[PDB]
Order: sequence, then C-alpha cells, then structure tokens
Amino acid sequence: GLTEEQRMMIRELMDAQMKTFDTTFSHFKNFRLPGVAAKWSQVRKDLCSLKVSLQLRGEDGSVWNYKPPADSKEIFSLLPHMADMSTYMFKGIISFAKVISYFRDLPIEDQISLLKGAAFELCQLRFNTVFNAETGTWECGRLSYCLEDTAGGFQQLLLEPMLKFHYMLKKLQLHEEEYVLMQAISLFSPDRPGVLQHRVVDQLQEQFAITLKSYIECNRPQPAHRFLFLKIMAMLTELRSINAQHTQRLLRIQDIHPFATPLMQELFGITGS
Ligand SMILES: Cc1nc(-c2cccc(F)c2O)n(CCc2ccccc2)c(=O)c1Cc1ccccc1
Repeated sequence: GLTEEQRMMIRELMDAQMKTFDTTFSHFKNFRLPGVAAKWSQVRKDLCSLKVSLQLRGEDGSVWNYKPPADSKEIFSLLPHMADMSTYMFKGIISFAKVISYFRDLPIEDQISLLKGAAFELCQLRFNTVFNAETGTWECGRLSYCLEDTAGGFQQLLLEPMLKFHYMLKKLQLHEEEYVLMQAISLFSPDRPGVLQHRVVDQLQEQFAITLKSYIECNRPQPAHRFLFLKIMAMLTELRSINAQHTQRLLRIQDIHPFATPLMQELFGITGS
C-alpha cells in the first residue's frame, strides 16, 4: 500500500493539476493565425518533420481548417500561433509549479532554474494527455492539430523523436496520477543548470520516484504493466534529450526569424539585447 505521506503527495499534485490544467483550452483565445547562412536555413528546415494542419471549431458550429504549404521562405507561417499556444501552456505549467508546496519552499532562484529546465518537458507531458494516437491529432478543445500524412506513413512519423515519444507514452495508457508524478519528477531535477539546492531537489525527486513506483506496484498488477515504472523513467530521460535538441532547434529558428514571446524569451534566457 501507499503510505500517508505518499497519498498526501499525490493529492497535492492532482490538486495542482486540476487547478492549472485547462483541459478544454477554453481560456486560450486572442491568438495569432497564419495569413489568409544557407547552411543555417537548411538546418532550420528541421521544421518539416513536425508538420501539422489546424482546425478551429466555432461555438456557433462553424469549422475553419488550415493546411500548411510545401517548403519553398514561408515555412514560418505557423510559428506565431504555436508561440501563442506554447505560451498559454507555459503559463499553466508555471501556475502548476507555484501551487505545489514542495516547489514554493525552494529559493526563488532555484524555482526559476527548475522552470527553465523543465517547462518544455511538462508541456509535452500535458500535450500527451490530449493526444489521440489513432488519428495522430492533439485535441485542444475547439482547436485540433493533426499530423499531415507523408510518404512513409505511420512508420516515417515515428522517426521524429518527439512524435515517437508521444506515440510510445500514449501506448502505456497511464493514469492521471502517473502523468502528474512524471511532471513532478521532471520538474524537480537536481541537475539543471543554475540549481543551488541540489541535495534538497534530489531528495524530493527520489520521493516522487518512490511514490510513482509504489503507486504502480499497488494499482497495476497485470502482466502488461510489468516494468512500467522503469519504462516511465526511460521515457523521461528520453524527453530530457528531446528537450535539449528542440531547444537548440528553436534557438536556431529564432536567430533567422524572431517568433518567441516575452515569456518564451524568459524561459529560454533571451535578454532582449
Ligand atoms: C509537434 C510539436 N512540435 C513542436 C516544434 C515545432 C517546431 C520546432 C520545434 F523544435 C518543435 O519542438 N512543438 C514545440 C512547441 C513550439 C514552440 C514554438 C514554436 C513552435 C512549436 C511541440 O510542442 C509539438 C507538439 C505539439 C503538437 C501540436 C500542438 C502543440 C504542440
């Protein structure tokens, strides 16, 4: 069974999730939409792997739908929108952290350092919960983002680590509690740059990990869920690698075509000079 401390820990994480995860995206509005040297550009074409169409269902019953263009200087038409969605998600993640007592008690410098290290990872973890793996679409209330079908199909889509990560994590069919513990483990990473209380964060991380392992042991006896704890930890390590690569991806794009919002600039360390 879970201890009283472990049950309290999960409850506080679920409470935070409940309060700060707008699962229907109802307060996401007033966002931008697409209109109605050489080596750096070629690497920036990295964007092709993440191609998505966009659907917006109106409250009145109307449906707007956007198919993006082929590559060739207009592969940036969707960046402002994605910047606005990412920003909206980041705010939710920041609120999540701030309502957790284990995070509130850390020094303000470590709070910021932990948020800059983990914001992308937490975003992806929340996005996985609205991912429909059958249709390859993220369902964000009135908005939907659907992967565009390419020559290799389902196989070729899994070559992009981000996309493969979303498919693999969804296949584990995790509970809400397991997702929120993944968020905690990722948030409380003692080895992010600029962390001062490395011992406290490490100990906290271990308690979340132990709580997740015990939750799984107590609630998932089936042969399918053997090694689930270790599969989850391997996915978080993978996600951290995806984070570092996609961070460099976004910074390269930002160098050629500015798109990052002020909040994104904060989290990515862009000063404005
Ligand atoms: C598929 C995907 N891809 C990217 C992503 C896109 C371009 C470059 C990257 F390096 C990327 O990682 N991003 C990152 C967020 C982003 C921030 C700034 C600008 C564009 C996007 C994602 O989160 C997702 C998941 C998702 C799917 C559908 C709706 C929302 C999210």
